[PDB]
Amino acid sequence: IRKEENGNVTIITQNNKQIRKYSSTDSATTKSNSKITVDASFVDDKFSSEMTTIISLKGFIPSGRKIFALSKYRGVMRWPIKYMVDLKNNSLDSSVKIVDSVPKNTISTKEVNNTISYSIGGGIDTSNKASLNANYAVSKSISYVQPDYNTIQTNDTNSIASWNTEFAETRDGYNVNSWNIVYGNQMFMRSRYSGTSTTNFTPDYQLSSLITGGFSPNFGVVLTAPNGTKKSQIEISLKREINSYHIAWDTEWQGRNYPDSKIEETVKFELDWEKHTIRQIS
Ligand SMILES: [Zn+2]
Ligand SMILES: [Zn+2]
Ligand SMILES: [Zn+2]
Repeated sequence: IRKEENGNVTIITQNNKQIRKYSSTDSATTKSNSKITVDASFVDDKFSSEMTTIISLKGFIPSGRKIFALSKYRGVMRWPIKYMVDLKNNSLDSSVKIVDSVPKNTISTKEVNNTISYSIGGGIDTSNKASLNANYAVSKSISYVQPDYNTIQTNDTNSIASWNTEFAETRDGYNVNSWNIVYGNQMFMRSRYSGTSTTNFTPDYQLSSLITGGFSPNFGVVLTAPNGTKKSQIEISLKREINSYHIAWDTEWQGRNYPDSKIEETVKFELDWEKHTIRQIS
């Protein structure tokens, strides 16, 4: 397959048949300083019965971690047990559809690599693997990291694709279910007999970057639309759940994780299928 560049246009030729790809990028910042970036690739394929747009979602959700002493004998580490991302298609009434998305099902690897491949005619192939060793007319790579976390697709329909990236288990084998009758839950406990109430949490170099910094998701969807479609809408929601991991000293440190708070923010984007643009609206 031959491809050639012309700014935001890629002319793709495969066996006498030619298609075009138009790129559009928009960025938005939320009230709580979460970041969302959408890369839309509008495909123009006269040999396909409909219009196809591939959307790459890249974001940053701050961990919101805080460490403070309740007293000399009780310390608290607030941390993001769960990150949630929704891409909602608001135009199913106009028969605009999400026809595929990645990641699929559940992914547990520290590094996530997905691939969205388009074939002339409309065909779509989605892989939870990396590529790009195949001769697809258009392939889009998706990649992010999630040390100590897992990602599950909780919704996968024409109307919505949803992902939960939730804490799984520490390297030492502790999770939110761990309970030792003496030391309680020790998932983020640096030691059982040392440190102060704000000094005895797992050092930063031994915590997931999702806890020390934040989550940098990269997810993907594919939308289709009837040939004449001018505009459609999507909504992207970023959600973070914070928990409070308490350590309390009796004659040793005892650990316990409590629920705390949830923050959800939503950004709206309009797709102009004629001008090949994606713009935040509202
Ligand atoms: Zn077009
Ligand atoms: Zn699927
Ligand atoms: Zn605008």
